[PDB]
Amino acid sequence: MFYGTVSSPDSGVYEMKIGSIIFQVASGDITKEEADVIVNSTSNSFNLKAGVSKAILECAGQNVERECSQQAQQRKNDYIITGGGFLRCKNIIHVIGGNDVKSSVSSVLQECEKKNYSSICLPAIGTGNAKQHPDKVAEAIIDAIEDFVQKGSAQSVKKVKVVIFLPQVLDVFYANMKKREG
Ligand SMILES: CNC(=O)Nc1cccc(-c2ccnc(C)n2)c1
Ligand SMILES: [Cl-]
Ligand SMILES: [Cl-]
Repeated sequence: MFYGTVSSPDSGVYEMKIGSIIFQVASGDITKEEADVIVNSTSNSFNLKAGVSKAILECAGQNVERECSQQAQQRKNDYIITGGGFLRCKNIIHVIGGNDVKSSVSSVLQECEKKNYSSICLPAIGTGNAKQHPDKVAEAIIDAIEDFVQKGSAQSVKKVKVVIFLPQVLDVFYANMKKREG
């Protein structure tokens, strides 16, 4: 009831509509992207510096690292929202890589509607240090977006892009898109 056709608008980029949202995947360095929100896949202490989290915390800078540790000591958080630091975004949302990926993406979408944001960029959450399987992660990310659209919750959010470090993981996302296509 929601899926459009899969195509390639630019070299190495693949896209399809999911209701009112354009869903895109590409390989590359997420720290070079511009979006209202960039997502970090981190540990339950919000201080992982390995895999994509290393690059995100290094490029964001020490004020963002300090925001993370300040919030982590205040309460038990499922995820935290910080400034963008020196990344090209308005906020970073730091999710726990080992948590249920569908739940994490649903939370990101809801927080972006609360701020009237239009664009999101995320990694293949959980496929690094957490060692969740890439097929299960792709299925969960796309299921979260489908549920958000089905409930009529997409109003401000218009574009969700997954920028993936390993080309072999991109291939798994593309196959999942083709399974769903209208
Ligand atoms: C959430 N997925 C990952 O963390 N995946 C993953 C796997 C292997 C390496 C990297 C990575 C990314 C940027 N910088 C560096 C030094 N390493 C990322
Ligand atoms: Cl991870
Ligand atoms: Cl990734």
